[PDB]
Amino acid sequence: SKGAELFTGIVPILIELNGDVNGHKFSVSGEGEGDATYGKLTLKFICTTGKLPVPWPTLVTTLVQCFSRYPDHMKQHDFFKSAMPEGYIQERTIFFEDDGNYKSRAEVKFEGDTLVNRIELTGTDFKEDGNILGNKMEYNYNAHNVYIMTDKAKNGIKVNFKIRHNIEDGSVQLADHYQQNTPIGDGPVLLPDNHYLSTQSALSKDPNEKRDHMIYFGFVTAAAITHGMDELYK
Amino acid sequence: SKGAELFTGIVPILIELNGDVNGHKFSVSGEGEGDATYGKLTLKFICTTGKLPVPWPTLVTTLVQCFSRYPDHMKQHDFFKSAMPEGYIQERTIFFEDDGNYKSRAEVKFEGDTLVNRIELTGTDFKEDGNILGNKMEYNYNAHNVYIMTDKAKNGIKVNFKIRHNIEDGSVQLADHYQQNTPIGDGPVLLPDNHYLSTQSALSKDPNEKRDHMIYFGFVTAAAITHGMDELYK
Repeated sequence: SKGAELFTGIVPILIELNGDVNGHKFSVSGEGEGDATYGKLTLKFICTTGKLPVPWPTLVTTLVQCFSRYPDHMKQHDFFKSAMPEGYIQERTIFFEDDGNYKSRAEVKFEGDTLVNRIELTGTDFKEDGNILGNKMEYNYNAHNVYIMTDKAKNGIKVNFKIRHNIEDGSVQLADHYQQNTPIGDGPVLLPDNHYLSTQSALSKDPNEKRDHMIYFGFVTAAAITHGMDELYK
Repeated sequence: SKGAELFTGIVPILIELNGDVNGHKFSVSGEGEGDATYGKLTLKFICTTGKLPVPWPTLVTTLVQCFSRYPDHMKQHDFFKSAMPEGYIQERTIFFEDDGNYKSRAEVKFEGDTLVNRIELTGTDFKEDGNILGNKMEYNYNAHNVYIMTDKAKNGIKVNFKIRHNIEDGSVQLADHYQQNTPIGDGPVLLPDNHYLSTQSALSKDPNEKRDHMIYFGFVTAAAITHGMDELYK
C-alpha cells in the first residue's frame, strides 16, 4: 500500500489516554518511536494524574499495530498501514477473568509526521478487592499471538486474542480481547487473509523517574497461523 | 560489593557456546552489551556451524545474570556482581517436559574489558520428533521469575525456575531449570537472602541476516518473593 511507505523509517509516536475505571479518573501520556521495518516499538508512558489507579500491565494493549513488521510475502495483508495517513478507529472490549471489563475507542492516524493514538477508556464492574483495583498484578508482560481476520461489512478487520497477566499470588488472569478496526478515510485499504501478529513485550522502569511511569518495549512480526487462540492442554 | 562497580556503565559482552544434543552438534557465538543500571541486555547470536538443530528459544537461558538490576535496598543480595572480575561457574540441568534434558557448564567473567560467558552444553534423551529435535517451538519468549537462594556448602547460590515455551500446536512446554553458581575466586562474595529476578525477554530477527541467528533483548530486575515458582491454579 501507499500507506506503508510512511513506515520505512523511524516514526515518532504520541499517545494520549483518558480513562475512567469504576469512577477512578486518570490520564496517561506517552511518547516514543516505531520501527516497522524491524517491528520495534519504544514508548514511555506517564500517569499525568498522579498514581495510576489500575495496574500498568492492564493498559498495555490499549496504549499502534501499524508498527508491526509484515514480511515481504505478507505485505498484502497489512490493513493497519494501508489505512494511513487518514488512520483507523480501533475499538475494544476487554474482559478480565472473574472481574470487570474495559471498553476503549481510539483514533490512530498521522498528525503531521507523528503517528498519534488518542484513546478514551471506560472500565466497569470491577471488584475493589480484585487484581485490578487491588493492584495485585506483577509488573511484567508475556508473548501473545494476536489473530486478525477481515470484517467485510465494515471494510476493516476483527482481532481477537487473550492476554495472560501474571498475578502476585502465582496465578495467571486472562484478559479476553475483542477488537475491531475500521478505516477513517474513504481510500482503498488492504483486507487481509486470516493471520496473526507475534507480539512480545517487556515493561521496564527508569529508576530515576519519580513519576508513575511505564517504559514499554514491543517487538511484533506478522506470521501465518499454526494453531488457535487458546492454549491447548493435552 | 566491589565487583558491582564494574557494572555501573555499559559493558561489552561476548558469548561462546558449544553444544551436542542427541549427537547433533552446534556452536553459537554472541555479542552485544549489558546495562545493569537499568537491567537491560542486547545480544545477537549466530550459529557458526550452519543450521541450529534445536530451537533458539531452548538456548536462551544458557546463552549473564550479573546484568540484573538490583535496587539499592537489595544490593547486599547481588551474588553475581560480587564474584567479579574473577567470575563464577554457572551449571544447569534443564528438564524439558515429556522430553530430554540439557546439562551445561559455563564460566562468566571479565576478559579484558569484556564480560564473557563461555559454555559447554550436552543434551540427551530427546525424542527425534519432539518439540526440540522436531523444532516445533514458536520463536518467542515470556516473562519468568528466577528464584535464588544461598547454598552455604558451596559458598554460592542455587537457582530454580520454570520456563514456559509456546509450541506451534498451541500447547505450552515447561523447561524445569536447576541451576548452581559458585565463585571462582576466594575473595568475599555476597550470599543473598532468598529472592527472585523478574526476567522479561523478546526474540527478534534482522530480516537481512542470512545466517541462522537470534537477536535477544533482556530486561531483568531483582525483587522480593511473593509466591512460589510454579503456577497457582485457581
